[PDB]
Parts: sequence; C-alpha cells; structure tokens
Amino acid sequence: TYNFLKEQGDNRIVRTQALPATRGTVSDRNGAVLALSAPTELKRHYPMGNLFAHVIGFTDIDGKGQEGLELSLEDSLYGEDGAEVVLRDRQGNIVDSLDSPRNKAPQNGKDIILSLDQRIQTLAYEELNKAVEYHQAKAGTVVVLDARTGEILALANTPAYDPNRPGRADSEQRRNRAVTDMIEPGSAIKPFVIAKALDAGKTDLNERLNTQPYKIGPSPVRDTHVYPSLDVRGIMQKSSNVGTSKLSARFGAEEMYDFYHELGIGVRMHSGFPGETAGLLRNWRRWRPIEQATMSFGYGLQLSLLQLARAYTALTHDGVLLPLSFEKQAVAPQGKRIFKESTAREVRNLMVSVTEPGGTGTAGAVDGFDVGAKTGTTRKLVNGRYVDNKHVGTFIGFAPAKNPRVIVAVTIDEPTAHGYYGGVVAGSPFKKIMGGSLNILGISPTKPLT
Repeated sequence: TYNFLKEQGDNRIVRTQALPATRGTVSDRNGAVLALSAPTELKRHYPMGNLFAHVIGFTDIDGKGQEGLELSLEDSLYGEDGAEVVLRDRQGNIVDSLDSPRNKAPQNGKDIILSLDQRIQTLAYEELNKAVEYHQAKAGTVVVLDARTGEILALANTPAYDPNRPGRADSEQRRNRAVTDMIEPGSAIKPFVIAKALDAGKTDLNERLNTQPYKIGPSPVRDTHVYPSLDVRGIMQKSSNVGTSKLSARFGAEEMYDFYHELGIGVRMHSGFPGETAGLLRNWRRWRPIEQATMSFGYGLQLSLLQLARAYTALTHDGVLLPLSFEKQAVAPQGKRIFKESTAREVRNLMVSVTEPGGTGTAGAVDGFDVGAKTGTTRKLVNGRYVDNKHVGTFIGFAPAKNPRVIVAVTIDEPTAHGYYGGVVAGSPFKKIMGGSLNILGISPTKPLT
C-alpha cells in the first residue's frame, strides 16, 4: 500500500535521480543557432558542423566545456543540475516520489549571442580553404573584425574538425591558430612605426629621407630595390625597410618598447578565448640598434593574428585601440588612445597606396573601394630557428579606407604551390572575403565599378 514507509528490498530501491540542467545555447549575432543541447542526460549539437569549430570548441561526455568558448564560458553556460529522491523497482519504474530537502529543480544555463556573423563566417571559411588547397599550404587563418566596434565578425582556421565528433580530431586540427599561435608580423607592423613618427612630429608629409641601404655597424639594412629617397607615402607604398627603420631610429629603445607594448605586443590579450599566446616582446634593456631596426620591419617580435587584427583598430577607430569582443555589443567599448584622430586619418590615406598601381599589395584591391593594406612573407620559425622550404604569408587591411567598417586579416602557412608572397597567396582570399563582407553588410561603393 504505502511503499514509501517500507524497508528497501530487491523491488523497492531509494534512488537519487538527476534532473539535468539545459546547457546555454550559442547563437550568431542574428539569431542563428550554433550550439544547443538535446535529451538522449543531455547531448550537445552543433547544427553548422565544422563552421565555428575553433571558436565554440566542444564539451566532454559529461557536458563540461573542454575547448573554445565551451570551456571559457563554462560557468554561465552549464547552469545547475537538480535532483529528486524516488522509490524505484528493479525494472526502473518510479513507484514513489519522496519528500526530501534534496529535491531541487534544475537552473538552465545562460544563453550567449556571439558577435560573429554566419554569413561572413561562411564566406571566410570557403575562401580560406580555397586558398589553402590551391597553394597546397599546411594551414591558414582568417579574422574579420568590425573596424568601429572591435567585434569579431568571423574567425576560422584550417585544418578544422567536426565538433560533433571531436574524438578523431588531431591536436593540429583542434588548435585555434588565430589565438594560440604567434607569428612575425613582417611588413604588417610598418604602418604603426610610420604613424608613431608622424604622431610625435618626428616627421611629416613632405620630408624626403635618404633611403639608400646602410649599415648598423656590421649588419646591413637594405630594401628589395635601391630607392635613393622617398617621402612618407613612398615608404608606405614601397614597404621600405630602410625608411621604416630610420623613422623608428628617431625614438629611444624604451619609447619604441612602450609603444609595441601599448599595441598589445608581448602580453596576453585576455579576449576571453582559452589558450591565448603571450607573443614575444624582448625587454628593451637588451636591444642593440640593429634589433630596434629589424623590429621596426616586424622581425624579432611576435603576436597572434587576432592581436595583429586588434592593433589595426588603432588605425581604423581614429587612433583609439579597441579591446576585441566575441559577444554581441550594443555599442563600441571604450578604448585606449594610441594616436591622434588627425594622424590615424592621414595614415589610412597613406595605406591606400599599397593596393593601387605602384604599391606592394595590388592583389588585395577591391572593386569599387579604397583599401588600405599591408602584406608580406616571413621565413617560418620552428623553435627559435629557421627552416628551409617554409614560409608564412600574411595580408591585412580595411575598407572603405576613408571611413572603415571591416578589417580582414589572412595568413597562409607553408604555401607549397603557385607562389610564396603574401600579396598573392593571402591577397586573393583577402580580396574575396573583403568584397563579400562589404556586400553582406550593405556598404555602398565609394567609386564606380571598373
């Protein structure tokens, strides 16, 4: 009759039964579901497969975050499991619900709206893969940012994996390269050096400097071609190592160090993503003049592609460096003033000349727009030393150049076929991703289509 009152037997077993919380859902900025849980316990589903593989990561068999945003957001995503005490029989039938202070309802996890746009993510995914496959590269990465808010609109690496089946996935497939890997920025750092020299009035628009190759003691500093003299525009346009290192040489070692530091080089971003690289910025007290010089053209210091993309917000957001967001923002976060509005505006105008006839990155030109960009290729560093065959090409820029809306950054790792230069290998995916992104965002061309 009253089973609850009786001694336990083989046919009446007191059981504490889990009432599992529903894990938070992850969405794109427009409402599209990217991660959700379904009963089986609960099971995690990524409807879009490998598209947001690195950003979102995965959970373990117990519904705990293991990698990506699943790991770093674990606290608000999980919720709180509930429980109830029941009397069951040997088949598992609930015979009685038992009075207990242990009976608790579950609290579902909190839902997250990412700042990322699946339209832009798709476009970045497809073009990245096309470039990697064509150039027979080992790997690649793309970051797309909102140039005014610092919101991440897209972030993909290849090779990737299906987060619905993370068990077969390699270490190399699982690595979120945009956030975990530091690279030499090479030519990509140059606009910052030029911007600094302009900002502090160490140079101006119409100074012509001697850009002949020279020596810092024994070690030579040269360009690809001899340019007797160039103005600041020429230095930008031709990506002159000589002009850049000379401009940098007008500041002390400490002052250049503080600057690279304020740009985010050599510390963790604290973006909220797990496994962030700290990068590399050697203590200024150890710099010789040659080292200051090679740093000025992007050797001897390192940062992730995500850090590089972020530094570009100082150029696009009128001299104010923005923190990045993976979460949808109502409004631009407060940033840190790096250059005057006046300087950034001038420097954006200068960078347009790298993508026009005469510049070093004409392949990143987008029909109907002025694009400011830099591009280059460095030899790959494998444990503080160089390999033989192996290069890393990068292309980064923004549009519309006068009033920027989008930053796109692409890196291609170990291209093997059909070129080595960043301007070609990372330039076409840049071009397609940029143009597609401007179109998705409803941004009007500023000049007629050729």
